[PDB]
Amino acid sequence: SGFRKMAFPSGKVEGCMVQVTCGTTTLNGLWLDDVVYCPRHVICTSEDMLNPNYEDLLIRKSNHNFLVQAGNVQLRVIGHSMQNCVLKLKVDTANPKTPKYKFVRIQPGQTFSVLACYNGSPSGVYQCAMRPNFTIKGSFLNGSCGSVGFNIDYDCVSFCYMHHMELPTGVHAGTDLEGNFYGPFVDRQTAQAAGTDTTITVNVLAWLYAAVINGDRWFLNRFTTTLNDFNLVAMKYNYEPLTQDHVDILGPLSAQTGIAVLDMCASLKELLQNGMNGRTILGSALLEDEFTPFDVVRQCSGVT
Amino acid sequence: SGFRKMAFPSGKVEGCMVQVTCGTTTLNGLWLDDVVYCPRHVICTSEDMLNPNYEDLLIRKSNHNFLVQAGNVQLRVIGHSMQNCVLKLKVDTANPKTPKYKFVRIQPGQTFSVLACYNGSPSGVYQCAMRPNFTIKGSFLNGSCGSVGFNIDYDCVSFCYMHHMELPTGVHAGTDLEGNFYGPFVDRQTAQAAGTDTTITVNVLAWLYAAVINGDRWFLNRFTTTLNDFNLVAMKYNYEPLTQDHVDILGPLSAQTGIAVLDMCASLKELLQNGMNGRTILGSALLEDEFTPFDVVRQCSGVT
Ligand SMILES: *C(=N)c1ncccn1
Ligand SMILES: *C(=N)c1ncccn1
Repeated sequence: SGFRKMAFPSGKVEGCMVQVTCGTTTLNGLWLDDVVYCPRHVICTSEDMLNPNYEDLLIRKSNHNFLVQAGNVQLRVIGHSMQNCVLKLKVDTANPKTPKYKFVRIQPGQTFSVLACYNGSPSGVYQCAMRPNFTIKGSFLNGSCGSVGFNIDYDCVSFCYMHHMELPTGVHAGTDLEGNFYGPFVDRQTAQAAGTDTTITVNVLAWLYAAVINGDRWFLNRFTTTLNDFNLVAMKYNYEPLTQDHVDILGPLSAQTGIAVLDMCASLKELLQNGMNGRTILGSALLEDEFTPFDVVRQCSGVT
Repeated sequence: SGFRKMAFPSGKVEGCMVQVTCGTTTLNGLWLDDVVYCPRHVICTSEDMLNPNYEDLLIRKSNHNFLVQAGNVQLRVIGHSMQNCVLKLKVDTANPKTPKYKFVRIQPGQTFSVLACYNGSPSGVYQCAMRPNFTIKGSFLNGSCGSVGFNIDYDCVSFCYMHHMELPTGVHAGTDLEGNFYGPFVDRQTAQAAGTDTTITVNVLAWLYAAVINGDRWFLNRFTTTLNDFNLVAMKYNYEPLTQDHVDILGPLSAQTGIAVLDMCASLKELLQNGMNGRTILGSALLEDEFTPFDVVRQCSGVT
């Protein structure tokens, strides 16, 4: 028993982190096979970031200008190319620690683990979610760009995020491993404001099921609701609309606990309207939305 | 910017996890050099756990009864011994992935990362703290015994915890790597109730400094207090007493933010008396106590 904000074991990803330097800028790269992936803003000076023309800046760069170091040994760069907002540095050596991997573009509400790195070295691992406004709330200092987000399915790492920037509000923006930003963000130092950070309703419901499984049951009420009634309340509280797809995804948790999804919605509806009254659920005084229904099943069953 | 409950990168520890089976019981072991460490209750049937005599049960066990598997390859057990509540299984092969390591016994209030494992395989990593009542609030299912807690200092892993049991209240108890339980707990299936789970005051203060560094400043007030006045309030709210040692440890955070430790105590005093009023600090609606002052400095500086 017990329910924690758990990250995937990071070992498989640690074996892929390298340092990339271009001029005076050092950030992280991801070395998979004979390619090193990193944010293209590694070629920019802090000044260039104001209005960069990446194609033009890249013309002034040669393979020998990209310094790639894996541990304390230098990798030889034999090619370079830009794919959207990432640079792909072809090296002459395949990473011997390359795990089975995929590049996936996640949807909002999906969670992933981040291996925060500096100078190609791992500093920590934590669990995040792609917010509905396509930002993430991470922990990233200067030098952390190129740190990656991922999920693991037994032995295959699905990379879903690469860190590129912090908005003026302290929230984070980045790309998938094809270099496409999540959301409308651009790799430029300009006014970029995030939209409404709504709550991921299906994740809150999953976490309420995790609470019931783990013995925290005070919030269970005698009520039920409908998808339409619940959604009127969800709109009022800046919660994402709940769809029949979300109800179907919660089916296994509903089956395990014997609590119908709409009854759990009615419990959540009362928590939104009445508040927590100074009580906690799974050691939290707010409704947690960074556990997907899959994460709740995974953690409650001990998937390795 | 951003502040997350961050665990250490788990790779160095993943390379040490093995599966240990005795009879019908399978749990995890930690393989360092040519020794595999595991909870001694691996020799018990669920029935034996009611009132086990470990020395007597161990007489009926031979080296060949302890099945140790690292990945999918079997290790040969050439010796076994009991040290307090852990078994040390001498194997004929040194773990080639043994990192630099130490065995440390932590004090309450100290944090560590847990690599939850099942069948010798890592499932997830999360951050914990040794509670003042010597329990931990983990996420452990059946089969997770032998999972370990650790801290990393650059390349040296300091192992501080090995999971042994869950109390009837869903909280966890375990030992250091010398087999000595934290707190008064015993490896027996009997009535073991935990004491008061007080709040780790010095960690809350560290987290308030982390909040100021990261821009969450609404709780800063115009007041100050004394150690004695603050402690009267701390006692009332089941917070641990703050000592001059804790004030000294918070010195670097006080210096960085320009907020005197006693002024931060006065802010915390008002938060305890007035509550949060529906507001949050670092995305939390409660006062977080599982970040030490060292963790706040580490995360705010990007130690790798
Ligand atoms: C990412 N490494 C980064 N560091 C400093 C400024 C901007 N981005
Ligand atoms: C630890 N692995 C454990 N599993 C089942 C019951 C008790 N302890």
